[PDB]
Amino acid sequence: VSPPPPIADEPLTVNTGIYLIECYSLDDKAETFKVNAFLSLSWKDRRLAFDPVRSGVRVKTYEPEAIWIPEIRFVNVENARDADVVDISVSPDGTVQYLERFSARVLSPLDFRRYPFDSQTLHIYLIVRSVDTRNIVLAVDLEKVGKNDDVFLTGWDIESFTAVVKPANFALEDRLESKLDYQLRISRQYFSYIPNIILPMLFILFISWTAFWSTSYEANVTLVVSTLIAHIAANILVETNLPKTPYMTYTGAIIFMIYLFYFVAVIEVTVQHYLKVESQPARAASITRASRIAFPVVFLLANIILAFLFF
Amino acid sequence: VSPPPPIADEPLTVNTGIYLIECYSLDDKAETFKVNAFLSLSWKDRRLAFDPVRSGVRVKTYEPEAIWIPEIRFVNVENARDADVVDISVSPDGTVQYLERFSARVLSPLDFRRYPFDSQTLHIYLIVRSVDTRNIVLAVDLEKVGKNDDVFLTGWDIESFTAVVKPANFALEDRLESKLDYQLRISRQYFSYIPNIILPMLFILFISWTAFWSTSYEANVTLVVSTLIAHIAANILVETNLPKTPYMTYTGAIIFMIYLFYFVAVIEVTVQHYLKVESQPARAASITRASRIAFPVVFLLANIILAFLFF
Amino acid sequence: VSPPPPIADEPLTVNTGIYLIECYSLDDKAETFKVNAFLSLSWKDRRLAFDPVRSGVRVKTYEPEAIWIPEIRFVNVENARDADVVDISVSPDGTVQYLERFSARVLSPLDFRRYPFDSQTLHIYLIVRSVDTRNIVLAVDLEKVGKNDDVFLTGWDIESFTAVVKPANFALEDRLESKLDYQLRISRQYFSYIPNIILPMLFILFISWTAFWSTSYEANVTLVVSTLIAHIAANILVETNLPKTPYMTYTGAIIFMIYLFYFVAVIEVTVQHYLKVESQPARAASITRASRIAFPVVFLLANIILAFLFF
Amino acid sequence: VSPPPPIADEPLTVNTGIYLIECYSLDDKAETFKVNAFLSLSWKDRRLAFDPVRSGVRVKTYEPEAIWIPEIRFVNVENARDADVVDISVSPDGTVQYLERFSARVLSPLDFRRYPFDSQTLHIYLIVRSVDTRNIVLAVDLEKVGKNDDVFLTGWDIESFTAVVKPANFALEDRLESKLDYQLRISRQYFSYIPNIILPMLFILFISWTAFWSTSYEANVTLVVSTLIAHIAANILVETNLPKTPYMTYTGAIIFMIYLFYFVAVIEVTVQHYLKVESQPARAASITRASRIAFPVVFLLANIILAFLFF
Amino acid sequence: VSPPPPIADEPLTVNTGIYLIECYSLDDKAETFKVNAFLSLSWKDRRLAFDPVRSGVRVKTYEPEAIWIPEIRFVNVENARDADVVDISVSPDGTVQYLERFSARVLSPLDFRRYPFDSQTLHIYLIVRSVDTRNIVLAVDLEKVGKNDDVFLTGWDIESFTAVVKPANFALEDRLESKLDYQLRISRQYFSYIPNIILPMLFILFISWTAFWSTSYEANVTLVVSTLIAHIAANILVETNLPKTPYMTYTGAIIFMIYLFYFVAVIEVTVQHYLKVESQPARAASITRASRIAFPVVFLLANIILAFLFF
Ligand SMILES: [Cl-]
Ligand SMILES: [Cl-]
Ligand SMILES: [Cl-]
Ligand SMILES: [Cl-]
Ligand SMILES: [Cl-]
Ligand code: NA
Ligand code: NA
Ligand code: NA
Ligand code: NA
Ligand code: NA
Ligand code: NA
Repeated sequence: VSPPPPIADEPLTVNTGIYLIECYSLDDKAETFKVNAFLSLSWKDRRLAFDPVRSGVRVKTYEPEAIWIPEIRFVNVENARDADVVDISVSPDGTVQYLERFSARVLSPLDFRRYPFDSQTLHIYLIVRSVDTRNIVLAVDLEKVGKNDDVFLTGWDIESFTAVVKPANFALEDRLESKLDYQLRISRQYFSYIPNIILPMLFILFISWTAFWSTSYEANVTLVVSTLIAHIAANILVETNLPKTPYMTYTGAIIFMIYLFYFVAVIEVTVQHYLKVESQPARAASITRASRIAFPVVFLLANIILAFLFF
Repeated sequence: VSPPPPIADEPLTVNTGIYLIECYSLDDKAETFKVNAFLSLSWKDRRLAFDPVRSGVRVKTYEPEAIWIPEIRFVNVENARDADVVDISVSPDGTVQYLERFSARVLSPLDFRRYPFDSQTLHIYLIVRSVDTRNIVLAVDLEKVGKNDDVFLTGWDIESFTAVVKPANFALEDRLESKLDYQLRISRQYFSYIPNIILPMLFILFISWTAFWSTSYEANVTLVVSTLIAHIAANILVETNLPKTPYMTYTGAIIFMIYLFYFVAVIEVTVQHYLKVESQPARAASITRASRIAFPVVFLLANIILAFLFF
Repeated sequence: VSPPPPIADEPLTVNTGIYLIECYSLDDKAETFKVNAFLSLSWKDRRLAFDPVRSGVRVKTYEPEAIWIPEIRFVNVENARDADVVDISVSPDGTVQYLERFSARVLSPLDFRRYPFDSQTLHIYLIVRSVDTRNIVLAVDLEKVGKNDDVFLTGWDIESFTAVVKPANFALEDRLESKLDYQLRISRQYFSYIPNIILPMLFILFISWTAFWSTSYEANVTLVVSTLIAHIAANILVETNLPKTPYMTYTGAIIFMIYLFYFVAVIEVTVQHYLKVESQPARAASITRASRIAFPVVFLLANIILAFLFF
Repeated sequence: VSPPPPIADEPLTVNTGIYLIECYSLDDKAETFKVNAFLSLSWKDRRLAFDPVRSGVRVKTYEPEAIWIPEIRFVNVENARDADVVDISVSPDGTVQYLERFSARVLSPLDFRRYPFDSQTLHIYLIVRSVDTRNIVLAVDLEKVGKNDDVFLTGWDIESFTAVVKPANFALEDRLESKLDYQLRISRQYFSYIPNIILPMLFILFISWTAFWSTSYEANVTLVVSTLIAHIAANILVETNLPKTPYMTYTGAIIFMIYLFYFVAVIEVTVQHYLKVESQPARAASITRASRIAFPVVFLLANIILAFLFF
Repeated sequence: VSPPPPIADEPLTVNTGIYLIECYSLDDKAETFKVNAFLSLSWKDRRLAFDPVRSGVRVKTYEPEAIWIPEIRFVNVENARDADVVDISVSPDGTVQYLERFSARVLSPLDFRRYPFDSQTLHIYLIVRSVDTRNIVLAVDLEKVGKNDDVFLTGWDIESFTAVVKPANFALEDRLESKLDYQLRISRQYFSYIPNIILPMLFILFISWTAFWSTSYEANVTLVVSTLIAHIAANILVETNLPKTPYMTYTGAIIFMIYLFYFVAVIEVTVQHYLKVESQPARAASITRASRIAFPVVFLLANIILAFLFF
């Protein structure tokens, strides 16, 4: 229970694979997701080599404690993975085949710039630290990388699960570490956002614009202030499903812009009333008639500009 | 502590059974449920054969570490099950009878299309992977599949708990896997939705239609905008109890449609005021009188169409 | 470490007791409660008998691993109990006295029909499964059933903690099972519901009835619609503290009924305005004056009927 | 291992001490708090005595499994404490000095009568049960009772951490039990309640009283009903931070009383409008002018009475 | 497995290092954060010294149970850290190099005075208690203190991770204790607060000031009372993201001040209506015209004063 000795001076290659069984709990605010998968490991340990003829077997099954196993860890996990060894098999030439089933909570940053029309690349970083005896390097066995067809992540479409085959080798506390990047590509199912948030938010805004066909200040004040309050409710609802970002987001940009439209509508309603009281309704009529065209036109142009800047 | 040897070349059959003791925490948003049950396992291990005359006893009792036990796992769990072995009984021929009590979280997708008048089939998948010495296959002992009479899932009716007797045998990462599908059929108790959400939502909508018997624009604006805000509160309440779906739901369809009715009622109230101010009340009167019939009639027809498309 | 052998063919009687130390976290929505208690067990093991005059020792203290202990479990628990053995004492005749302190999360259905004036019977079901060597039956030692005087369940009065002395003996998966029912009787402290929910809800309803002393349609619309919105807020608040039931609760019935009163008040306010506009105020005056008496009278009678149907 | 034998017939005295390292998560609704502390224990075990000269050591260190250690438990904990033994030192006469660091979630009832100007005495109850061989009694070593200077409980001032030196000795399940009461005295930091809840609540109430300087019924209805809704929001906010109590609380009393003031203000606004419509404004003017003085005066007197009854 | 003996009388120096791998869950209300890191320890044990010439090995690898390891703990953790030993290496002179990967929930108070433009110094306190055989003192190996480049704390900028090299040596329960202070300096990303909370809050306040260009009391009452309610919603939203502090926060001060502006605006709207009704509109006009300048000017000056007092 020391590492396999090198024949010359070569690093020990540990072949890896991850096969996804379950994907769940993608938490946008926490920027975490839970995973249940198979982790497969393979390496050459000559001390375990045997003759098939003499032994009368083509495979040898060991218990984890009986042999040397590389200390493989995940970089971006909350706590160490919950793992259960499934099988350890040794071929006559000492080729070890290790299989474990694990569950882990993974930290992986999300880009919310295009929310809710966003795509993400979730990462699972595999790592191994070298020992004083020898250097350990990781490799990808593409034959053992995959996912169950039933793997579903509520509210998302799973595109692919692949591995960057070339490890990132680097020094950490005067020892070599070898890191692999497993990538889960997902795209958000934006469907439900349209009848639940986007269209209700547009309906209340268009309702505030009916004030441009009314001379009644008291009815106008009621129309614009009431719909503004409903917009505040939606702003609060949206920001509870999202983390605080150093950058602007598409939904955040639209929500912010709609406040400007409420603010300018209040100015218009105030200006209209003021002129009416001052016995200059001809003026007030010109501003109100212009507003009927200006507000939807500027709203459409501003949305085209925003969609262009974000997509 | 290697698998039982084959007399010829056949696979080792592991007979299974699940007996439900408790069902709790059906989380609609998470699409999970918690289960507390008996897991029974049975297989022949002739290496454990004994003479009752020599050993004195008619049945031998073993500790899990003393004998070979098949590595049975659940596919769709969050974490590995919490299990406590209740008994391991070995009969003279070598037939093992294994009993454990376990608790587990189960991932099982839910179809919300007909919510809150929906039924679900929850799944518990049992799996075993084959070893090199021999192939292991799962079977259902129907005599050991069941549920306690007191098993209750708050807000649901439990219909049945059965197993698909034919396992799904397939290759996974160059070894055989034998999978069993245990199905828990449940139907939602829709009762409470009627006095708590459906009737309050209808009352506020009918209250907005009183604007069709009023010429007072300022009272009308108050009626339609205030009831709209109450509808937004209900929309938010409903969407918090449900996950985001790539498809429309019945409740979601009705909630969305009721916005259209509020939006068209605002148009009517605006059109009515505009004509009144323009000294054309005869027109306004014709539109308002038509609206008194059109709004409830189109609401009833649209609901018949929706109920038909969903049920 | 096999069960004690029978002198004739009799079942092994395991005397039980539960002494409550702490009661906490009664979750109405989850229908669970947490418990911290002593579990006492007593049975005869003749293999462990000793001479009192020869040994000098009146009692012998064993470690759990040194002797046979019955596998006692709880039926209605989320997960297996967290237990710590306190003492194991053997008397000369071989009578074993076992004591453990445990904590567990218990599933126990609640009847919300009379909420918040409801009483509940929480259950803790003890169970033992018979072995092939012999049948194990449970009994209650009333001397070892009780609760600490300081045991408090926030928002509830603890009435009694008793056990149904006769076990439920039945066959489960071809073996005998012996089940005991420990009952914790509690009654809800309804006090706080009166100044926090009931009286505020009545105040807003009575405020809507001031519309029956007003001819101002615009003020009336404001009175009835605003108070209705406040009632919706209370409806939502109440239903968050309760699970969804396939029956009406007492509070649910009152909350539902108050909607009818708001709906009929809107009809009255509409009818009054319509007649006034139609130059028939004498009529409107008769309906409004009748409403001043009818609304409080029908509200009182409907509440007497509801209280009678529920209590 | 067995308890230390008595020289005569005396009970074994176990000297105790608790040194607080961290205090966190005081949950008002749950009436729990989390603690991280040192637990020190000391007792004489003659069997472990040694001569310093022939040993060459003035102190002897032991592993917990090597010697007898009293089974000390906490009464008012959710689950058994998470403990790690730090040191076990034996002096020549066999005086054992035990030290462990533990973490526990403690149940301790809170008196909310004077909230948010309340003080609490949190308890940590230490207990030991007697064995058949001998009686075990607890004592306090005041030299080993204390707290780290950095111990902070968010939202509270920590006054003292002391122990009631005389244990409560009593019989439980036919064995004697020795209980110690460790008391943590804390006082609530009421500061934030003034600008966040108290003053905003007073501002909206005073805003409703502007209706006593207005003859406009429509504006008055808007003033009193809108501010009432804001008061309902604060009532809901406050009751979410508190458990349901069988007794009234100070904040609860004020919140309830403010509803009466809203209810009576609506009566006044109604009475004023009714008289105005009946062509008796002289009367209405007398009631409104009286209300301008009566409402603030009765509000001040009622608050003096409440503060007196509660403090 | 006793501590290394001193050559003279010197304390044992344990060199420490923490290398951050993950930072997550900075909870403002709980004043906690979770950390995943490497903990490195180094000390001399002469009993483990060997000859490198005759051994042919430069380093010897040990299992934690095979050698003496100092009991290092964290002061400000909720529960004991979850640790996994990575490596133990011994140099020929007997210098031990210990490496573990751990995860822990850390308690560290936060200063909210300047929120959301605040910076924090999070602490991780390392501690060791001296043994009876010898005094243990901690030191910092700056070569083994650091953080992964990918370390991200959502909503924060990570400035530095350093250690105070001089330990705090002190007596605690009649033994020496050696404490090290590891400091993680972070600054809040205030960006999102501007379009989500600050600007919406300013827009509603400016909307209330349009009442200074209106003579309509009923419209004015609607403007000031409706926006006040929206301000209450924001006050509640902000105080849910923050703990209760015995001091004013910057945001808390602004939120409180904005209430005064609403309260004085209601006084103005009331005074204006009263004078008009009293047939003194010339006066009312002078107060309203002054208010148009006074309200924005006093708001700007008060904000300059507040920003100055807090920054
Ligand atoms: Cl890991
Ligand atoms: Cl499993
Ligand atoms: Cl159990
Ligand atoms: Cl304990
Ligand atoms: Cl620690
Ligand atoms: Na190994
Ligand atoms: Na086995
Ligand atoms: Na045993
Ligand atoms: Na011991
Ligand atoms: Na050690
Ligand atoms: Na109004």
